[PDB]
Amino acid sequence: MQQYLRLKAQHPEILLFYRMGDFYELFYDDAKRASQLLDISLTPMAGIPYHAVENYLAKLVNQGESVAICERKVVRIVTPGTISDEALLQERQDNLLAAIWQDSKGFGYATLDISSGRFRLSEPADRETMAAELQRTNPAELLYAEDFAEMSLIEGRRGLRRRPLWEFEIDTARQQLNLQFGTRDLVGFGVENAPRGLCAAGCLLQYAKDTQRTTLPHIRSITMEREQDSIIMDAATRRNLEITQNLAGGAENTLASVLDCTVTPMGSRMLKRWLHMPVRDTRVLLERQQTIGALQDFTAGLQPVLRQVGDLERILARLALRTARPRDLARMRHAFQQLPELRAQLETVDSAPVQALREKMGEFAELRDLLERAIIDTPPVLVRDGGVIASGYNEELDEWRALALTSKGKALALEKQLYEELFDLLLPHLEALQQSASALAELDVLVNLAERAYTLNYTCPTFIDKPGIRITEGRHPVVEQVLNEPFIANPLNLSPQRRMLIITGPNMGGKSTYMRQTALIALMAYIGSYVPAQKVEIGPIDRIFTRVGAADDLASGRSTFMVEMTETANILHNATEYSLVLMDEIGRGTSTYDGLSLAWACAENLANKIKALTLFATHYFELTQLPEKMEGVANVHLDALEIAFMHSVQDGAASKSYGLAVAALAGVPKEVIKRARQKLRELES
Amino acid sequence: AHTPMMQQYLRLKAQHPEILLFYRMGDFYELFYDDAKRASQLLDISLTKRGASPIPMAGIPYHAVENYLAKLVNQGESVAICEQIVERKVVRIVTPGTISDEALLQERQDNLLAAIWQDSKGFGYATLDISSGRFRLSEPADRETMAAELQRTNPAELLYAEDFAEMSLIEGRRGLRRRPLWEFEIDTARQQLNLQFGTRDLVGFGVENAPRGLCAAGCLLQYAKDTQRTTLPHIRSITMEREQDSIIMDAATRRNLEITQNLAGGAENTLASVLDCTVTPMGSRMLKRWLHMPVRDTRVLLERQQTIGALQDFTAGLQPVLRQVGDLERILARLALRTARPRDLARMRHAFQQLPELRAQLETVDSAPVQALREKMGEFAELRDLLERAIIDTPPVLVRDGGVIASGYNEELDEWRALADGLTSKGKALALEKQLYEELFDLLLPHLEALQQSASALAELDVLVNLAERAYTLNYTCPTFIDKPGIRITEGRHPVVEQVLNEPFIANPLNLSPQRRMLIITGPNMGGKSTYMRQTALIALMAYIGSYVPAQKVEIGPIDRIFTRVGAADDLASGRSTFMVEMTETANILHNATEYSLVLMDEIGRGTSTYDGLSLAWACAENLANKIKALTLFATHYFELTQLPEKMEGVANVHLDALIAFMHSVQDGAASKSYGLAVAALAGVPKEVIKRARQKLRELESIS
Ligand SMILES: Nc1ncnc2c1ncn2[C@@H]1O[C@H](COP(=O)(O)OP(=O)(O)OP(=O)(O)O)[C@@H](O)[C@H]1O
Ligand SMILES: Nc1ncnc2c1ncn2[C@@H]1O[C@H](COP(=O)(O)OP(=O)(O)O)[C@@H](O)[C@H]1O
Ligand SMILES: [Mg+2]
Ligand SMILES: [Mg+2]
Repeated sequence: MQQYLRLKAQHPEILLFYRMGDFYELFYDDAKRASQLLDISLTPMAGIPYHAVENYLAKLVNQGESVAICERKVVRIVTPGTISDEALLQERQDNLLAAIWQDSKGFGYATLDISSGRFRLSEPADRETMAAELQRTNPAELLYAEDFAEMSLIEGRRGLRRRPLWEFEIDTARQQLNLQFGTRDLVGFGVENAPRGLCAAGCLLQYAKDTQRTTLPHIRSITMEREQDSIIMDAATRRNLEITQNLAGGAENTLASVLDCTVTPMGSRMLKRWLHMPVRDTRVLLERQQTIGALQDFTAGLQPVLRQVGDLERILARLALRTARPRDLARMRHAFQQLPELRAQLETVDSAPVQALREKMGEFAELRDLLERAIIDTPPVLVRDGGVIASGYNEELDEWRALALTSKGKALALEKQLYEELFDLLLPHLEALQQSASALAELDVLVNLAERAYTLNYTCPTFIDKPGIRITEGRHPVVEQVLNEPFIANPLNLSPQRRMLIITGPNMGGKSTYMRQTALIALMAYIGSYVPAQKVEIGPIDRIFTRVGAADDLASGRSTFMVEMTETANILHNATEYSLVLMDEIGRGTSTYDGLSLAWACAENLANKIKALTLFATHYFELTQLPEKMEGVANVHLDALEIAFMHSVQDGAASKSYGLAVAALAGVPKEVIKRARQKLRELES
Repeated sequence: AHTPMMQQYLRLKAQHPEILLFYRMGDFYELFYDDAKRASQLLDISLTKRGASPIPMAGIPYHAVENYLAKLVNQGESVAICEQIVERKVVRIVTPGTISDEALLQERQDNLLAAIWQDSKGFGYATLDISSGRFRLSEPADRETMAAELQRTNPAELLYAEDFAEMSLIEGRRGLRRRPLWEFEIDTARQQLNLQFGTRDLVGFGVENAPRGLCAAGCLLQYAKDTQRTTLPHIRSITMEREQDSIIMDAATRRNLEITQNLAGGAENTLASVLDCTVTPMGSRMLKRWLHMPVRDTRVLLERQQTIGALQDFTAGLQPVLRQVGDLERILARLALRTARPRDLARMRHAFQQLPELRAQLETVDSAPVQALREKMGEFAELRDLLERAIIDTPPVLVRDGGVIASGYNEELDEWRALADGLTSKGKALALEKQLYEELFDLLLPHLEALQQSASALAELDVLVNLAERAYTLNYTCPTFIDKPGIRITEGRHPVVEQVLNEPFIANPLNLSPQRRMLIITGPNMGGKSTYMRQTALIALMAYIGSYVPAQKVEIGPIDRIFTRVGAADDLASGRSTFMVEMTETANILHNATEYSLVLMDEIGRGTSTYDGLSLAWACAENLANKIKALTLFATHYFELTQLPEKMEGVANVHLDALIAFMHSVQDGAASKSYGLAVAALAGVPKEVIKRARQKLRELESIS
């Protein structure tokens, strides 16, 4: 098997499936590794059946192992982060391939999603910023330089690939990006000025082309992300707020669950991206609020029609690579048929953004006519053994079928030839189809947000020039849905005159909920959707900081005081007058004298020098003295009556938080409580 | 009104009112009317319409049916599949609780179908595994006990009474099915179980005495029988479970110890990750079950400890041969239900070939338990012989069109295959092949009782060989048992932290006795106090599973229950603040504690005003030592608590120390300072902030 060895030499570290007869067979060391990973029988030869190759590949991709498929040439390389096929891919989640580079100046980062074609680059300078980017992106595959100095960040990620220095060279990168984009200058894209990002991008493009083994028609643009453009949240802040996953790792009880009712899969993925990155620019937000208001009345008619369209973004990418299935094309014909009705309903409503969206969608009538002649309504799964081309598209194919094994073979050859030509006719308009899919996806997200607003009484928010937040009748999006009992509503007022509020309250009195609600409303205003309150006035916000969830991590090697203290440090170092900080009790883990001393100091610094908008929850009642000392801090108290909880914020400072009464509600035995009351009376005495 | 074919669909739908029906027409499975609309939303499929007396139609192809079924099962939706015999009958119902097919199932996880029945006397519960054949019964009288049992079992599908009072426990669970009261009947249940297990009385099983359990079990067996649509040969026994037999762990305790999943829901950094590297899938699941339930009886543990010692030398030879056997338990269940694919029969031939070599290595080793495991496994040479003649080494995936039968298993099939090689002959060859495949199922069925026993032994051997290899690599030692409850540990190391820490791990000894039941542990922050308390619990659970333990020598007294109160969390859904979640856990310990139990408590009184927290802790400690009299480890940062041992009998103070550089050594005495500000500086708090904090602490102490 010298031929296997020579091909293996080309790809030494990647498992190779060699197609012999009807099976793909690994050999030698690869067979041993495969038998352990896929539980196959190690006869050294290990075999995978041709029909179920996708199922096995899915297991290897989850593991992170690259596979090379050989039909002799290697047609393609399948890797985590570079997969276009439906079975490996996830309906409501996306795969990102990333490259990281380190220079003396700083870090360079690039991310490409193969199916959407979205290419983004950035240059994080601090070590901390790179970590936050790595977490939000969650790249499936990371390509890194051999000399990377800090390998602490890269080791956790799955599918790491080590890269040689020559690939990251800047001069080759500028030339390569220019050829694919087709622009002599990257100045129009805006990526020409920053060298480190371009180096990472050149490597990513080179690797992607190598794995795909074909031209990439879909990628036509590159973009740069900057800190001024979006609100910044550290990974700890993101997890505590539970935007897409709860603290225990589950889908339910999340802001996404309340707001995601989208009919199409592409809408769902897009909503999550919008939720993760709040957009600071007021102009895009104003257009979004207006489109939502216009379509609120017509939402019911549009939701059934949109569902039929389905996800087209993925289908277009498969068409670009010429791997599209017969079923994929048929789903597209159905989507085109839905486009005329959508346009008619959209024409009646009159608003400038909505009309533009209607124009972007298009009708593509000529293409639909071609598909209706070209494809049968029920399509056989395999083109290789299928009657996918319908009768009447081609006179010759019909003649061969009527003549009907030479006739069958000729017909089969003709059918495949016609199928390939079909890709060619559809290719000239591929940019137009790609533009439409983006427009339809935006519509689904916007219609869904409108329906939710009507059902749950949401209200549009108003932006202001100075940074401040004012709310009337505020209701938490998640807790209100969960509690059967009526959710009491709490107002909020924050201004440069009153930046900080110290919330002191009885246990189980609603203090944590009030703080989580304020942050969640601000994230919603900046995604441009409606806010659950009677009136919202919101200023500019650069960053959101949350210190609400307490845990100690063994993998981190950190105790609970340590995890809490690390988070306080990030806030003190990176806070800005624009950012909003909400924090829970400080020094809970350690002894009382130390905890009070540390908390008084952190609060004084945040009010006096950082000047950020802040909400502070304290069980230490000495801290209520601090608002008197410093301007810009005020006291607000949640209230409860004995025990029954009012759940309503009032001005003033709470005293005598009750723990023993809460313990009785918990079920602690009465005799234990009786001794405790006696002990407490002694301690106070 | 409707067309005649449409009428036939309507009649079948009438039989099954609330479950989606896949009607197979031509090469596609089609759903109609309301079913089509629901399927299109759930399976993301098109909703075309065909016109007859405006019919909604949704279609899925035959090849992708398996992929589609998986999506519905994970969702929790039952599907009924109908194939035309002309008349059509529902061949099977696929439901979340019972799955026999490989794709829907997970290799290292198992599916439990459960029934809960409620009566004034007490709750009744039963659980059935469709693949293992394991049937278990229970009667947990307390509401708390039922909830903990439900969490450990985690049933995929739960069947409940229409009038069940405690709907909340049922709420929050996937797959709930409401059931009519007539099915949960005691007199009928006794008759049904007796027919299935072949016993006139249930006394031998020991389930005859329990009335509530019998009713729940009767509903489960009947439901399983209908969904499958065939006799279930594999279930052969029902076993009562009792509180005395196994150590009892509350649901919060299992999460804090992180035996199989971490606080954030991930496999990494768990005791199972450190202790599990088992070659076979069946072994991995068995170890997880053993880890969840620790066996109180000393005699079973002693047989296990001996086996681990005997095979430590021979583990390297045994590990490769075991991997080749792989999973046979699941393959056996499919053979019993007659749903097995041609590949599964070929996989079986491979495992039988591995049994002879394994026996030779085992024979030389001379230990009484080891010899017993070897005899149970058997060789099964005859089964291997017929399988080898029957199947080609490479087997085509589909029986319907296949060369799966090898030449010579049947002379007649060979004659047809040759004639076809030389449609009518090909069809006859295919028809004969299907008949032969069914006959092969019949030949293997009589030996099913033996094969099931063999599979259990191989799974047991694999857990044991893996435990022995791990013991040599990480230097584990066997523990010893004493009649009076007590804990004696020398040079103990936490299993998980030591593996993940690059630096060397300091080792700490421990002594707990009836004379000194409660130890109060006080130390500086980042000083190792929490790791030590977790270390004691993990060694105890490992001793009771019979594995070697990570310490130089361990002496252990009997323990009825383990209580863990560590970690801080709040549940927005259950509407409890952190202080309440902690207090609910403390209340469970005070109410259910016994002298034999072990209590580990971490920082009780956090999350509330200091005076209140201290008072609650003083009372909880005093009550536990004076009345409950259980072994207690109490981590704390309140230094008033250290004065208590002088006041009461059985209480001692032990302190971890650090000079900040952390020594990490446990020594007798009480530690005065927690050193919080210095730990903050290590974290990265800005120096100016630390300097202000130091000034404040000095001011507070000076005033006092
Ligand atoms: N015996 C030991 N040898 C080496 N390292 C140890 C030892 N004990 C603990 N450590 C390390 O020290 C760290 C202390 O963790 P742990 O959470 O137990 O401290 P702690 O006392 O709980 O701190 P805090 O009270 O501030 O939460 C752990 O991450 C562990 O890795
Ligand atoms: N405004 C409110 N109206 C109704 N229920 C509320 C309100 N605020 C909080 N709750 C409920 O009270 C519980 C306790 O509030 P929480 O803030 O968690 O306690 P704590 O203030 O001690 O942190 C929450 O789980 C929530 O379900
Ligand atoms: Mg809270
Ligand atoms: Mg701790």
